[PDB]
Amino acid sequence: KETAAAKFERQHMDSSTSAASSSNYCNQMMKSRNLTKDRCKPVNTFVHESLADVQAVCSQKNVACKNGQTNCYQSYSTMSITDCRETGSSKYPNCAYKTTQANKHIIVACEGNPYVPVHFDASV
Ligand SMILES: Nc1ncnc2c1ncn2[C@@H]1O[C@H](COP(=O)(O)O)[C@@H](O)[C@H]1OP(=O)(O)O
Repeated sequence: KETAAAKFERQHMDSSTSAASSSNYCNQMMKSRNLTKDRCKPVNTFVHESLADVQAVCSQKNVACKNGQTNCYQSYSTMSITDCRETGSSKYPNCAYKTTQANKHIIVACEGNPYVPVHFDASV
């Protein structure tokens, strides 16, 4: 019975590397976090900041979500992240990804009580 909050941590939190993602980081992470079990999740971002810092974004700059909902929040500070994008030759169940490190502001959707991140919307 994985909560939405728990799912966000599994899909998007990676506080352990401080940001040193190898060219194979996404290939390994997308697999270890069970994001290529049913299919190849096209794109996914991992955040290498502390959990408290990412949770704090829910009290930061309120912005519109891409889907039009109003519960998205942009971090005031830039954060260490890694973007994973499926390559053009990626073939299930052998999903392949391009790993790209960056330092950008994250935009997350928040829900619940406590009010915590439940979806990763974008980086800017
Ligand atoms: N039930 C939902 N309500 C709102 N946003 C969603 C929901 N499920 C997924 N998302 C988010 O919508 C976008 C597209 O998702 P998908 O690829 O699964 O269709 C992603 O940012 C995803 O965030 P996340 O993957 O963090 O949940």
